[PDB]
Amino acid sequence: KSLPSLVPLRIAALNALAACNYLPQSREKIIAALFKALNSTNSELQEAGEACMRKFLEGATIEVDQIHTHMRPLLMMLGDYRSLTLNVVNRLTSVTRLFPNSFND
Repeated sequence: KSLPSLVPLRIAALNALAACNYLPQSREKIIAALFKALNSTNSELQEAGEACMRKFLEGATIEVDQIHTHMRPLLMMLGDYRSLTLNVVNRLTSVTRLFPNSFND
């Protein structure tokens, strides 16, 4: 209740989640949590949100299905131009910078 921002606590939690890559059974969940943070509207969380995902991928791997399912909301607002914004475009470039093969022509 006394945290000015509460962001620093969230940031470090992802890193603890990311370091848990070596456990396979956990991957099904921590992957989902990372992606939700990866899409977090908070830009500072977004920056570390994708950075932690990179650390997780070093000790694990990600397929198209999880990307497609997790990033599904991102593809929803792709119909209308005005849906994109300062951070949404940042999220788009952030997601493609890793596992780039997800997106195509």
